[PDB]
Amino acid sequence: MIEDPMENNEIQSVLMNALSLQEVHVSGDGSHFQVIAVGELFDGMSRVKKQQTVYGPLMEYIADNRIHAVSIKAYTPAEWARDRKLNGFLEHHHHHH
Repeated sequence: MIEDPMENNEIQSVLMNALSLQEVHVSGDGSHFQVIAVGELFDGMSRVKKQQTVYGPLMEYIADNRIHAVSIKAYTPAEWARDRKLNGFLEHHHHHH
């Protein structure tokens, strides 16, 4: 009484092992997928200090995952929509010096 294929469990296990929070979001398109960790713990941390301490653990796995583009960012639940509604996840690469 259970059947439904859907990977992304790898990045989920690595995301959780790296640093949980509450929820997970393995979004993407086809090649590059963004893994946003929902929760609150990292609700104030620096994007750098975050992605950093977040990459520290999932540094190797990704290093190899390089083959693709598995992004990661520990944010809130509303931070997502807002993020996706922003110009960073819905209009990244804007204005360059």
